[PDB]
Amino acid sequence: IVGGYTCGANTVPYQVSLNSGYHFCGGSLINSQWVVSAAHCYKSGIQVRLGEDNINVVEGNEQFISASKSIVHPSYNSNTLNNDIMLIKLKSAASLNSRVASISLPTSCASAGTQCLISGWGNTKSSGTSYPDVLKCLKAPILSDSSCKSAYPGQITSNMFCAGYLEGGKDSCQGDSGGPVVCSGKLQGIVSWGSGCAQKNKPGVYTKVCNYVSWIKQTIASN
Ligand SMILES: NCc1ccccc1
Ligand SMILES: [Ca+2]
Repeated sequence: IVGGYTCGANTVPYQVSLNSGYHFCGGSLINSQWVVSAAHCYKSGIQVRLGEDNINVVEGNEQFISASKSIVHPSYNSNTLNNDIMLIKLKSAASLNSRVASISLPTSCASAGTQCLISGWGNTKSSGTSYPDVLKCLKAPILSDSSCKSAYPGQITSNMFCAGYLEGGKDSCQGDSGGPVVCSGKLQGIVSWGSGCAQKNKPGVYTKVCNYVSWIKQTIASN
């Protein structure tokens, strides 16, 4: 997250870190046994880390649970990033409390102008590299589809939205991928892609979760 603020420990209780020896992507806890992330975060050998603030220090609220099954969306296209969404089943159920909690799936799609919360452990610089150890947060609005398509001609599908600031300075970044965009208490987006971080006229692009609720629910019900 570039241009954000320190969230505070366990203030984003649905945020998970995906770990393969190191943090590599975010995700969101959607019930006691399932996480949603980005398909482009797929790899074998995932441990899901719940209850994290500092990812390099054991602080006392963590739960570390290995994945039993990963399911990339049937229509994920790694060249265009269309359908950039993946479900991860935990080997055992997490213990839910105020500091580790699920986020609800949306009933309706959010409109442009809605303010959302984006969070992650990704790079904090637009030029160069600095990776934080504690969770960072950013408040950002959903942009109109027309602004999004004008920023990224030929690249925005109906399964994507833009959020952020056309003036730059505040954005998600590498290492935030897979993490949540929460608006009005519901999971509306997944950190997906963009051109660089926090550059003028190049806002972040997010997977539009409201298009996937039926697939998510059906998949959970049968796996
Ligand atoms: N600035 C959007 C973004 C998010 C994740 C990875 C790359 C770029
Ligand atoms: Ca920790």
